[PDB]
Amino acid sequence: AANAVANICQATNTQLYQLVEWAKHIPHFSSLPIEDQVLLLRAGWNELLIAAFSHRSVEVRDGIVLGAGITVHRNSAHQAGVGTIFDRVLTELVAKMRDMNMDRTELGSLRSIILFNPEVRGLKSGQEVELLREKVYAALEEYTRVTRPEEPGRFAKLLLRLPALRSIGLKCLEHLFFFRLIGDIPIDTFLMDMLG
Repeated sequence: AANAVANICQATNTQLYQLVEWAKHIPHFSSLPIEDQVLLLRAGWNELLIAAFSHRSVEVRDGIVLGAGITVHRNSAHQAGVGTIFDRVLTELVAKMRDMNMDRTELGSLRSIILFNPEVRGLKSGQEVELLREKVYAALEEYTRVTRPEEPGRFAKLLLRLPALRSIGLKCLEHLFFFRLIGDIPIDTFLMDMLG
């Protein structure tokens, strides 16, 4: 009962389910075959999740928000053994998104680009995946054109977050599942449960 606080499994389950639901609600995603969908999600969930989280972590300092009440800080991350990736995320994404005042539709567009990846193996409708990504490209360029008419180089500046998300997404896969470690911090701060 003291470590029945593995509910975080169900929290991350909620998060993943919501990744799936987000993908499904992305235009033209549910139109392509199911095998392709599964392959795309399986190949992209890291970069997608870190993009969302890092965009959420703009309003906080030296931390990454993960969901309901979870906010991983730098100390906890370094203690988890992934302080490098944490700082990297904080510097090249959270910082960047904050400085650019990057909105949720731009983020949605970039994540749409990540999701629609024609380079993944076993893809049946590879070409179809590719010219949906190109649609996202055009739509995004139009968006940056009409929303930031005085920032002509903003499109490329959005697109430049992608290789960073790639490098970091490859460095995650020294798995940042190291924050299951939350599973036993609620209990530790429930032992020193006091001094309200």
